[PDB]
Amino acid sequence: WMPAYACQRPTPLTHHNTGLSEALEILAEAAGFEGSEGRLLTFCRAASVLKALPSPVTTLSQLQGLPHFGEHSSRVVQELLEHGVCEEVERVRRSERYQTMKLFTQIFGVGVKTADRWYREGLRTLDDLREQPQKLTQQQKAGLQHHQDLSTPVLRSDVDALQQVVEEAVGQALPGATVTLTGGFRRGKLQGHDVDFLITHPKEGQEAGLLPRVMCRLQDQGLILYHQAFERSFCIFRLPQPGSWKAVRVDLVVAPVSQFPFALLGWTGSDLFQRELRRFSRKEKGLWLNSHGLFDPEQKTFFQAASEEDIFRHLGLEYLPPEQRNA
DNA sequence: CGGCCTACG
DNA sequence: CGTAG
DNA sequence: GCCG
Ligand SMILES: [Mn+2]
Ligand SMILES: [Mn+2]
Ligand SMILES: [Mn+2]
Ligand SMILES: [Mn+2]
Ligand SMILES: [Mn+2]
Ligand SMILES: [Mn+2]
Ligand SMILES: [Mn+2]
Ligand SMILES: [Mn+2]
Ligand SMILES: [Mn+2]
Repeated sequence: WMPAYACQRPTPLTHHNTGLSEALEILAEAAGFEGSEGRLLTFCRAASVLKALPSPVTTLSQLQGLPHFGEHSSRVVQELLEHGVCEEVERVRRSERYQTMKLFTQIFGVGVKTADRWYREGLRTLDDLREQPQKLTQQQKAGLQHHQDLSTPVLRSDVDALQQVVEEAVGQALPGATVTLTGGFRRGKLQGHDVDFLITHPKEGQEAGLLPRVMCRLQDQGLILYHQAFERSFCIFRLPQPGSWKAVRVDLVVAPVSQFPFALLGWTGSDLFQRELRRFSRKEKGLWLNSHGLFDPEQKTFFQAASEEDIFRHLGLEYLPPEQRNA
């Protein structure tokens, strides 16, 4: 019944098994902190299966036959159903290691390997890092400086204001260029950790050199707190608010129009949906997918797509709109 | 046994 | 390494 | 951790 790849099934934003999926996602995050991407992926995939089910799981029997449920994930669910808590999950939650790794990796510019080195050196708080600025890259310094604002959910009103100023700068940089909201907001999320935008021009090649021109125009309007030929810019914007301002993470991506459906698909996510789609493409169809194209390595040709629908069709998949890609 | 997405900055 | 979805 |  339930397909094994997340790209083969609809996953809505609101689902019926949050308690169970949240517990499995804690274990997935902890697996990542200990350097096991494989265990992280299994726990994420198991959590995602539960998000696609039509009803609450109330009895362990309802897991039988589900993909990515084996002995470990099933026992977590059984303990949650039988007792309301999973001892392993609670032990991870309360551990100093998990809490500190979560704190550090949430900083823009810090991943697991950096966080783990700092943990091993005895560092535990954001003030600990601030007291040792020479150990920070420029990106990390920006992430730490703006950490409180970046921990505030981004709202739709923020998205709408940012889209206007990005459209203004893009139109000043290149007439006819377009701006498309991507990321979680395109999947219907009401909040986010950032705003993602994809920029193109209908005439192939006209977008060459665009992103530096857009960045210069935003900087001159005082809108940029942090950035840095390029085609992806992971920015922090100074977003005006009533009487003040707040820092907001914004990702700006430029693609030629030939690549636009592939970039739109990749940048709309979810992260797990796209990893699963790329895995499906290669392992089941023999085709190589990324945000630039879909390559047949035996004919040595790229699939020409005019839409996301075209890509799903070439992969033999039922089309899913963005709001059903919340894997 | 090994794979686990696949790029850019 | 970091970033992205 | 699960699976091809
Ligand atoms: Mn439902
Ligand atoms: Mn186990
Ligand atoms: Mn028990
Ligand atoms: Mn980080
Ligand atoms: Mn986003
Ligand atoms: Mn490129
Ligand atoms: Mn093995
Ligand atoms: Mn993301
Ligand atoms: Mn293992």
